[PDB]
Amino acid sequence: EEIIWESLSVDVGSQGNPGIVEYKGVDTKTGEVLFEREPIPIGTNNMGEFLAIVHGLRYLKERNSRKPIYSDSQTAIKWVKDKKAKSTLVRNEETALIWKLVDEAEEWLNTHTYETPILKWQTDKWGEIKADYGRK
RNA sequence: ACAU
DNA sequence: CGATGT
Ligand SMILES: [K+]
Ligand SMILES: [K+]
Ligand SMILES: [K+]
Ligand SMILES: [Mg+2]
Ligand SMILES: [Mg+2]
Repeated sequence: EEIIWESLSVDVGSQGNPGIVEYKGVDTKTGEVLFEREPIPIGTNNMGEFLAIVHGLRYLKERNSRKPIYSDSQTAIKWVKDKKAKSTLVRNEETALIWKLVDEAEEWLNTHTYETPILKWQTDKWGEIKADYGRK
């Protein structure tokens, strides 16, 4: 089982969980940063991992790329497959933004098609995903 | 247990 | 040590 180097890797970063959430996508081979989301003041790790995958799908579709996406998040991979982010985060004024983005990401999934493989990055074999924030 |  | 999730 080998790394598919012609791929996009994504990952969340946070200050607290729940806390300030951001995410980014990088070229797995080179580490080049292809997109970075502006920090969101309150979210969860899994909401961020979900948004990162969906952004990756939208990024690749816009560019007519068939590359797969790596994610280290078992949860977010499942949520994307299901087209449903099963977060426990309370909905209130301070979580409104992240929930708006999660709702809109789900909506995008429900109105678009893709063949992009969404693959588990095997951290136990390969070390940290290339999109990692180096904060742990 | 597993993944974050 | 704590949290988010299956
Ligand atoms: K990190
Ligand atoms: K990890
Ligand atoms: K647990
Ligand atoms: Mg991750
Ligand atoms: Mg990481």
